[PDB]
Amino acid sequence: MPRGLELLIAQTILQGFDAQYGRFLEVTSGAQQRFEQADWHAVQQAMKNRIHLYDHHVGLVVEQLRCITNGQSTDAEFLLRVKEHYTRLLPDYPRFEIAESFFNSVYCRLFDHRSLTPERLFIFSSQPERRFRTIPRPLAKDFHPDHGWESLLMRVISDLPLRLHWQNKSRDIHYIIRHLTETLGPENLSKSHLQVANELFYRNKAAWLVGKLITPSGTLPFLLPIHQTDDGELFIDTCLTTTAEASIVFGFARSYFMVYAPLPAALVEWLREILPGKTTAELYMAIGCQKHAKTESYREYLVYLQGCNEQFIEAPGIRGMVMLVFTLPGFDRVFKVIKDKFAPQKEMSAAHVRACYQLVKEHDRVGRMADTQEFENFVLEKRHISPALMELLLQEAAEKITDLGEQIVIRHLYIERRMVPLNIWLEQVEGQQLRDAIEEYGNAIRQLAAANIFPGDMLFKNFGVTRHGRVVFYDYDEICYMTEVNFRDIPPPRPWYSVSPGDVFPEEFRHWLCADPRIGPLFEEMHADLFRADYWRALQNRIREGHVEDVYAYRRRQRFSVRYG
Amino acid sequence: GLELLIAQTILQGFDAQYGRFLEVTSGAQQRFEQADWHAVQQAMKNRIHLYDHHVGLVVEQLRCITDAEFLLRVKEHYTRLLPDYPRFEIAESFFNSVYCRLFDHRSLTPERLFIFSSQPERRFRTIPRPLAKDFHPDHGWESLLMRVISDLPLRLHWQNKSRDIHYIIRHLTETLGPENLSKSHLQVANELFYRNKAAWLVGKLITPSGTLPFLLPIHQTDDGELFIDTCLTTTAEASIVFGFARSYFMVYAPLPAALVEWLREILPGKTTAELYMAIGCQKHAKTESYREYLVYLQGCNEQFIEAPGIRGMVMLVFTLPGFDRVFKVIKDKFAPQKEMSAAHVRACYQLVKEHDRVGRMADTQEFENFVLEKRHISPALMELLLQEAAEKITDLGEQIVIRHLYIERRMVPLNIWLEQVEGQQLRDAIEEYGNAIRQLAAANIFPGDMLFKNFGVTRHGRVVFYDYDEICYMTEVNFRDIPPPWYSVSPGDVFPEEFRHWLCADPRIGPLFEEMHADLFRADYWRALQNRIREGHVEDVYAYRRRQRFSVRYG
Ligand SMILES: Nc1ncnc2c1ncn2[C@@H]1O[C@H](COP(=O)(O)OP(=O)(O)O)[C@@H](O)[C@H]1O
Ligand SMILES: Nc1ncnc2c1ncn2[C@@H]1O[C@H](COP(=O)(O)OP(=O)(O)O)[C@@H](O)[C@H]1O
Ligand SMILES: Nc1ncnc2c1ncn2[C@@H]1O[C@H](COP(=O)(O)O)[C@@H](O)[C@H]1O
Ligand SMILES: Nc1ncnc2c1ncn2[C@@H]1O[C@H](COP(=O)(O)O)[C@@H](O)[C@H]1O
Ligand SMILES: [Mn+2]
Ligand SMILES: [Mn+2]
Ligand SMILES: [Mn+2]
Ligand SMILES: [Mn+2]
Repeated sequence: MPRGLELLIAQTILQGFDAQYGRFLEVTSGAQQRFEQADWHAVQQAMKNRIHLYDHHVGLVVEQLRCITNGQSTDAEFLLRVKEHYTRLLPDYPRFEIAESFFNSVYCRLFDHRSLTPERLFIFSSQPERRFRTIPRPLAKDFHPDHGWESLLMRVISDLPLRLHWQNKSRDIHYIIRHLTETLGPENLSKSHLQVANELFYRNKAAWLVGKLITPSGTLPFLLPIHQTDDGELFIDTCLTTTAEASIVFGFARSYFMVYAPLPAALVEWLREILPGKTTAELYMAIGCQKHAKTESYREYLVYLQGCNEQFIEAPGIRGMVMLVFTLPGFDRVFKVIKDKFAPQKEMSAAHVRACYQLVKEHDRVGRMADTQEFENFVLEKRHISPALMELLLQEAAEKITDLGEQIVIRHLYIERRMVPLNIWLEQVEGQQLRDAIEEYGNAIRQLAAANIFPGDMLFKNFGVTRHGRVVFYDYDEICYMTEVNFRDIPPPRPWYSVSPGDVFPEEFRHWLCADPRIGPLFEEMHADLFRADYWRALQNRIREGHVEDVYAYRRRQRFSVRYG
Repeated sequence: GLELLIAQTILQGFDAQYGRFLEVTSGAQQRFEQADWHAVQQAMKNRIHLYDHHVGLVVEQLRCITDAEFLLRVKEHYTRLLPDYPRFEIAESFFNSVYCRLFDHRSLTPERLFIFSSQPERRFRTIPRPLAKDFHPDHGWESLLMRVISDLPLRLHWQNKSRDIHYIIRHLTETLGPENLSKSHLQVANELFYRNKAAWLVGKLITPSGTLPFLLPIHQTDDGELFIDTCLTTTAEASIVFGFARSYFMVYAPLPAALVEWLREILPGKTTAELYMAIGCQKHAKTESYREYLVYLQGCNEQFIEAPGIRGMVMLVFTLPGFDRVFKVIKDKFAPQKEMSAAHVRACYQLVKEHDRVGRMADTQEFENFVLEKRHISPALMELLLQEAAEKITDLGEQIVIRHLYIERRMVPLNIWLEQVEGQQLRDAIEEYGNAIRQLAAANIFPGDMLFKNFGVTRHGRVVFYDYDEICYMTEVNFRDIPPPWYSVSPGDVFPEEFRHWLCADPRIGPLFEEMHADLFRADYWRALQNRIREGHVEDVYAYRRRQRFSVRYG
């Protein structure tokens, strides 16, 4: 059959996705054991492995199509008929939204991400928003405080599958009660109850219980991060009940969660209540469905673009000397394209830059580096581009632009969450907002360093400030691993004094970072360590000794050991 | 008064320089014992840079101390400091380097600096401290080798001393026959030669018929026990271990010239410069190599010519017909295809110079203002020089000056070799070509433009990469599968399937490649290598045929 081939391909693609998501779940399933045996280097390798799964299976499916069709995998009318058959397979399939993403990826491979039209692939979903039926398996369990909250929480902690001893179980329970009472007041507390997700959300050294705390006045997040003693005993480090704290825990600058989710769209829907600020793409990316989040983000971009009456402009701030960065005035994302030629001092390849972006992508981002989404042959309407930006694009990125009459195609760019560059933020805020910004800036350095990321060019212009006031690094092309750096004490005179590649003089940092009397004093007060090579070496040594530094996705004040010790 | 102060400042600088050279070298044992392989790598980078640092310091000292006859008197005072001085040959090199910095490598004459040595050669004298120890088999060879192995200073336990000893006995017996073995002994150098993950015992195997190399490479278990991976007793094998395409050895040598002399008996093919460069005296090797060049030039009766093979589109390459080196100068303008800087090219040569060359990349010696006699230059080459390298040439009447060039050991370009060699020799060449790729890939070097014309074949048949300006790190590359039936490219993209067009177009060669190196056309193979690199693993590299490993030829 000519029609058999069309169906064989459609079933091949869908089979690939069946397997891909099955392997995604199998890797994720192993998060508990990795946590239980504190194999923190297995945890990090698992995040890289799971990140690579989708592209692998897309690749396999494409080579299968290549060998099966013997040429027609490039025929477009053929693959438009495959798409019709594939579309008709989706109404019964549970993960249909991601099945469309997987087909999209296969299509884009076949045609080098060219010729993307709404008829040839699922730029938009082919299925209605008719998915709110009662979930085949409950994804959460209700817990009411019929016998009070002490032995409510003592069942919840009891039902956890974790196979380790608790350091002091009821101590932690009382901590949680203190927080809940101080927050709701005893009367309302006894009226409210929990609905907690049945799967734990794992990240690095933490196992997060994620619930909804439903109260008279409304429903709130309920997050308990579970950590491990150096010995191997479990404790709950805190309790977060604000949407703001939850937004940060599920933040774009953190590694994705490892959470066993056979129906991700259902888990995504359930999370909306406690994450009302997140787009659908952001929620999918928070539970690890990164590639589907890409699909959803291009849709979010299209929605915004068509309803905005603004043009693309260069992003405000200090112009990059390797990246060209533009945005839409009201849009929450930036577009970053690598320049054709970098400043004449700078001897590095565009490929190095791309490699640094991939390094960040599969690293523990530790709440301090933004997630990026790489796009190839991104298409823009000429009419949507500021004349200022269009002139810039053709000066600096000409080799990456091709004309298509009323449109252009950018060969390669990254999409990143938009922030306020810190060099602008520090000119905008005073007193306490300014203190908190410098605290966060220095903490950004420290946490990246302890995670074996040396930021390289640490100037304020290379950090961004989020909606919740957090400082996040985004200039990735001078990153190196901490272990690759040679920290030295005496700064060179500023010829005959020997300095070799990889030499860093933290004492030199104070010249840039304390030049402004509004800022220096504050940096000195809180981050003087950052000017001592011995401090950096200490972090370097702990890293070489295999140690992995704890990271708290919330203020240190909120730790039970702190606010109640 | 200054003239003597200057001579003493320079000589003092060298005293410190070589002292710091030994101290970096001193730490090779501990680095090996604790398998700190990235410490090994950085110590090689550090030690390579030591000399230029100390020259820089001395030059800044001389500058702050603020004629032509003047510096002939500085040189005369310096010369008078040398007759007792033990490492005088390198002291002369160090003076030469200080002079060249002060004078931007201009006006180099035999009177103004030590183009040739000021002292009579001293290989006559008895070494003040023995550098090697004799070992006779009075109680047989089983407990001879257990004496040397026990006497080693290495502080680790052995996987199986007695096995490794038996292994070595098999080799010696199979090589000499039980009779010649009995009237034979070892003279083994007292310092181990450290390189990457190996500690080499280096000896002389003295037989009735003559003297032979005796090399035992000492390796480490993944857990940390010592074993001897083999025993090499041919000069050819020794020449390869000390080859121009391998990293220098780290070997404690208080009298480097004495060690060079001792090394001559084994390794009889190497120039003096090559022996100095094999034990890490890279800058002094440059001095000795310009002397070797001058010697050859005066006795040759031929002119400089463009080097045989495919003309380079970024480098211009010439040589002397009977000479063992090529000169490579960066072109003024590159072919319109290649979008790159002279600075990129210089950077890639610098990458290779301080990289573990892993036996697959040639060492280069950079020269500034290299002076040639016009009468020595072929009219063909002279036209090429002025067409392609005009900005780098200045006229000085009867001579020209090349601003910048690299000198490299000369080989037969592989595209020529493959037209010369057949059957088994041809199989061996393609085996080596693919292994050069593989070994470079595992060392995080992506060769870039891997066509045969960019590799050379050595005197001993080994394939060595020499086109450095398209090198990049494996970790910087994005290996991709080709979309079916053109398609274009994002930064770093490489399509290993495309290799087949170029590398298998010839029916004499392609088939042999598929047989032995089909992996190299599969994106999965390269991606696998990429990951092993990122997951921190460092690939073993054996400076000898895999067959010769004891675990293989005896297990
Ligand atoms: N996530 C972001 N949000 C807002 N602005 C950004 C973001 N990333 C980059 N920019 C802006 O683009 C510029 C260049 O970004 P950067 O990644 O630092 O490129 P380069 O390496 O060329 O300096 C910055 O100075 C800043 O103005
Ligand atoms: N070590 C060498 N031995 C012999 N010939 C060489 C050597 N290095 C370069 N060549 C010759 O010079 C040419 C250009 O060398 P290469 O380094 O590849 O320059 P390019 O980068 O311009 O290709 C080669 O095609 C070959 O003929
Ligand atoms: N240039 C592009 N324009 C719009 N969508 C794209 C583009 N490239 C990839 N995508 C979408 O991103 C998702 C993942 O693609 P890929 O990264 O190719 O696996 C799919 O939904 C694709 O259709
Ligand atoms: N252009 C040159 N011609 C001849 N010899 C040189 C040249 N440049 C450097 N040398 C020699 O190379 C050795 C090291 O020099 P340098 O690279 O300047 O440290 C010294 O013996 C120098 O005399
Ligand atoms: Mn920047
Ligand atoms: Mn940058
Ligand atoms: Mn070449
Ligand atoms: Mn080249």
